Amino acid sequence: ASPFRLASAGEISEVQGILRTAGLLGPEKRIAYLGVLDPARGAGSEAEDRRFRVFIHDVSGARPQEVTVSVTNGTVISAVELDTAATGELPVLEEEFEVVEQLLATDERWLKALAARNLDVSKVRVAPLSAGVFEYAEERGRRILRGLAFVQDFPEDSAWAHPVDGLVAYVDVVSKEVTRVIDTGVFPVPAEHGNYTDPELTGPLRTTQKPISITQPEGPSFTVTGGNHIEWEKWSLDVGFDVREGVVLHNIAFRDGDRLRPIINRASIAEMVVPYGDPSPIRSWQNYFDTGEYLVGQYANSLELGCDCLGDITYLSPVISDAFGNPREIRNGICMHEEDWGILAKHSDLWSGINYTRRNRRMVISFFTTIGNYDYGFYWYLYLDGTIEFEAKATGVVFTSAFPEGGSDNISQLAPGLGAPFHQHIFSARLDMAIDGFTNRVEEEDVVRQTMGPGNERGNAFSRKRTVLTRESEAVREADARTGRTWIISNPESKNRLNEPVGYKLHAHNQPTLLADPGSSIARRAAFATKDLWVTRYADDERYPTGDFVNQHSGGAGLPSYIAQDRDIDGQDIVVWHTFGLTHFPRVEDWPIMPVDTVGFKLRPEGFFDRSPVLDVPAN
Amino acid sequence: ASPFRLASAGEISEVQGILRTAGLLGPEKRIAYLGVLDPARGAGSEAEDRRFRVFIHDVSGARPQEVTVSVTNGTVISAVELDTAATGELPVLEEEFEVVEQLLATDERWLKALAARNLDVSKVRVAPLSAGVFEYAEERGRRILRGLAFVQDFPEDSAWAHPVDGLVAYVDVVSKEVTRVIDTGVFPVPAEHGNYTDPELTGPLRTTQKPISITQPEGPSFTVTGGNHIEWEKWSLDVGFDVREGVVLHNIAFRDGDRLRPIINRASIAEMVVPYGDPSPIRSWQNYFDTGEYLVGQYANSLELGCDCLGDITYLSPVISDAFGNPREIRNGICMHEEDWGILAKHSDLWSGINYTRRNRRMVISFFTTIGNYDYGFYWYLYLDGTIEFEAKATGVVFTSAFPEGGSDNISQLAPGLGAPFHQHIFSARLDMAIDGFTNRVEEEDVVRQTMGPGNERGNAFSRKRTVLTRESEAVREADARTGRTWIISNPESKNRLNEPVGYKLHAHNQPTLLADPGSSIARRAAFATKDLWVTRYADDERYPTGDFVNQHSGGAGLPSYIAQDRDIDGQDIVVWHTFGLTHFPRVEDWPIMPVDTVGFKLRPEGFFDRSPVLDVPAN
Ligand SMILES: [Cu+2]
Ligand SMILES: [Cu+2]
Repeated sequence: ASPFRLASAGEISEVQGILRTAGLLGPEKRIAYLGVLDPARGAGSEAEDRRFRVFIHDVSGARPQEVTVSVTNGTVISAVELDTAATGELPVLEEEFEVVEQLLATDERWLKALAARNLDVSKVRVAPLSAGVFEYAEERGRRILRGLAFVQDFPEDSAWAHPVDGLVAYVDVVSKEVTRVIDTGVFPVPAEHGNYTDPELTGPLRTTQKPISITQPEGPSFTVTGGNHIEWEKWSLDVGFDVREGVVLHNIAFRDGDRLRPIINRASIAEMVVPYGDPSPIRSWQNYFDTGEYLVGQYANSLELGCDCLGDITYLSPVISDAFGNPREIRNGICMHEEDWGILAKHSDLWSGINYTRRNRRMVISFFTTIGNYDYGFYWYLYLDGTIEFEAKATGVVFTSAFPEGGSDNISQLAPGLGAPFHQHIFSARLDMAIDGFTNRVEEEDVVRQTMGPGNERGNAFSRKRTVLTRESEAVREADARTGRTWIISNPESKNRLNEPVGYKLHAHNQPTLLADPGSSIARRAAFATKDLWVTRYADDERYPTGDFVNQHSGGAGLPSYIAQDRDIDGQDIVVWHTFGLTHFPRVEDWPIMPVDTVGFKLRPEGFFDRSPVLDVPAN
Repeated sequence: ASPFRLASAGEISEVQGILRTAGLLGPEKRIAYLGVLDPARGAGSEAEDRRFRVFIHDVSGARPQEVTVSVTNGTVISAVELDTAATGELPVLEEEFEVVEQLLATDERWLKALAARNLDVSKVRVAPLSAGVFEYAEERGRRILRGLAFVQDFPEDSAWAHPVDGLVAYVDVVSKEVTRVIDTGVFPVPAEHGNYTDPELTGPLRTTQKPISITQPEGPSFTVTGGNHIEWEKWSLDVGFDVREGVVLHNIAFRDGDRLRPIINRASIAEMVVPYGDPSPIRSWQNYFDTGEYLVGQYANSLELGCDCLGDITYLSPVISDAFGNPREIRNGICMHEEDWGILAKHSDLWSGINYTRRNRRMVISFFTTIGNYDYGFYWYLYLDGTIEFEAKATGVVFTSAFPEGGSDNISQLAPGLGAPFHQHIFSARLDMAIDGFTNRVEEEDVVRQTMGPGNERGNAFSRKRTVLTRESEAVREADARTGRTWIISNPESKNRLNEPVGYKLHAHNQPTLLADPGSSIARRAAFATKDLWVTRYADDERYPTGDFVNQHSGGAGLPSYIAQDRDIDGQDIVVWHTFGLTHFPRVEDWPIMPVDTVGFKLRPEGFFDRSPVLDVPAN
């Protein structure tokens, strides 16, 4: 019944039949993206119209199309041919990955480079990686992948332990031509294995860990209705899933007494870029846009009870489409549970003799994805006190290279002859704000130091200042940890009982932003990553910080072009885009499989409530 | 047996007996501090000689004494008379707090001030606060407390809801004389109650929270031997307790195969300061040195099972001395338990076909203290992967004032007429490092951005730089979040298998440091708080960043005096002092009782191990 329900297998099958009958899904077509569209802005929108947006690829070389379908009326709403040399290529297809290694295996330059290094071609795995846009004019308008080679000594071997440095190949996966094979010189292939389930490497397994039993004897405190609507501890929201973005949170609201108060209309991680900082021509082109180029939702793991998710777990199994329009279920792809979160508030008062302690809890919504060697966990948290928090967890296997004799300023050594180039993992959170409604504004809050003198005779005073961001041209902001800079999203028309506008405060981790030179290709295509905070006026077609078609787009798409419109954002329908990330200089302890490292952000109420919202939590 | 065992009741009783026999603890004497001394540097030393340090106050006004005794030999080792006008007053005694309200209730100036406000003296509570050093010459060499008043409407009322602004009194607690009563004018006393257990303010309690049960059917995975020696998942340490610093960690080591490897010799929170930034003369003197002036261990709570500490809890009950030398047990004052901590490492490999998931856990050592309106939790965490983390949790009731008509730049409004002055909560971590032994050094690590051009033709490279701190004069460092700055403590004489010095990396939160003007009294007394990192050469008498006697002591002791020795710290026995804090602009949601906010730091291995140290964790 809800317009925000998860897509069903039936809806996807109905989309496939509609496209096929319209002549848009023949043998030479592939679906590169399929997803449901959000309802348009309308507080009276009640007529059910489930629409899907589809990117259709053509393997014979015809121009691709963007199609919008109504599953409701069974009609094609629009269909436009795309000029990819202008607006960018479609996302990478899972079936194009295997093609790279197959084509190189019969290419004579590739075989000769392998022969010089005495490598069996049957043992050489190729990582197929996105191409980017650099100085090669012949790749414009063509779908290119670039390949790096790794040796797999046997079928169960971890190939990441054995990079083949000095070698890279470019492949046109449409015409199936190897365009270039570049051999910069022979490097020894590192010999130690990295097999983290080999008893030879692990040693005897620990027998010292005792079980921790987390049970909910009366079931969980949250309810799920209509498939994906959660109610928990005065929170209300809908859990969506998109094949590009992954888990998406809709309609986050909080019941304050007898009022359901909106906070966030839509929350998602709308891009994620992994730029490498090794100047070697073998890797200086390497930049993953995991969300925009690869689609992180389509690689979500099925999550195992007790291993991946511990406690009383409620699962969602979302449906996506395969490349032919068949529905595919990601069984146990989203975990939902609550967990204890320690002390919430505590005071023992000498004067009143009252001793008071209450415990905190958080609601957790999570999924995990695997893109090649990397694995990323996406965690959304809701706390009793109104805090909302996101956390990314990075693990998997680091990407490797040779470690050069004489060292490197841009690569860490992990094992004899084995290196790991420096890189970053940078996320963009898109937060379509709705603090008590859609009339919102953003203020930047800095700490203000004061000088000893008149009115500050003892030199103890300090203060704070707030600056309203009024237009998009002034709403590109950077962090300043030294002055405790935060950002407040308020509703100037909804006041608390002290007649102050209600608000929420964004707390960033203040990690470094994109380190690449400003003139570089990655700084142009990942412009969002150069600044900590962006604010735009809402528009329904401004969805991703990097534009709709990220793969092999020349740059400038997404946020820099949106911001150029210089729209009013002072008491308007606005969207907050927060950049945050990890700068990873790999350490020996990250090898051969990396312990989790985390980064995130959180939002806390700032005069949104008239007093603490957890006074009604029982002692238990 | 172990020289780091907790002080026993018998030892404290013996100190009492020894001081009495020596004529140092007659009826007019009071114990203001009593603590066990750590063994001096020496592998062998005195078989065991348990020594105790005592500060002895005299209630007839005679000069106090610092005394060291050996409980083993039954002897006084040294006893020195203190000139408190020069070196500082002793910490505040618990029995002195009660003096203040009782003395004011008979003072004609105080009664006249309350009569002017139509207040009944029998309902006026006085918060007795540390005095600091300002422009009052008659206070030099006297023990002074300052009092701020709050109305309690009935015996169970929260007095913090009803501050009596415009009024402050100064009291000599030894001669029992009210030195000054200052009245800057009548403010309305805020009328709303702040009683967070009153059903009329909480409303009906929630019935929606279902139980979370956390059990360990085979018991915990750690062992406790010798009363306070912990072994847990390759970690080894001794948990100490001191009445000034609270929980102290000794001898933190990690068993790496055959070898027990030292990491940290002694870890403590060695000072904490809470400065207020309201320039009103009623409060511009307000700064708490909770550790140095009040002794935070003295006010440790007894922690309730299932409420304060949830799960399979092992308790320690430390023993301290009262003001007369009798042992007092802080029952269930320390909780110790292990917690599940989500995913440790995870990878699904396409090429090998192996799926791999491991879970993380942490060991938690915690205590809570209550000082007036404030409650602080101190948590130390040890993780499976070698990470060490500290977290402070701040809750309780915010300190209040009137909210002036027309507003304030230095005070938040919480309720009609009720204000909360801006303030900070700043901690100093003293980390006596011992990375694989005592030969250590600190490097400051910054990210290095690189310009596009020769050798970096695509503008993607970035790097890092490390700067060795070689002398104490250059070891006073500030954060730089923009350049990702961290600090590495390494042992230049212990190399990993890649022939690199083993190390640990300090990750700060990069919160603002002390905001007060550099010429202010608080900036001089809390000089440690103005910089993020200090490194000193180890010395037995350099224990606290503010010095031994903080109460009513001007600047001239502590970290700035230590650093002036300019000693060699490059490959020596060194101590890291890390400043970190919260800057608190109170919000409406902090009233009437504050939900927990947090700050901390962590240390992670950086080439300390030869590979990941958690390959031998089993799959459950
Ligand atoms: Cu990484
Ligand atoms: Cu505070």
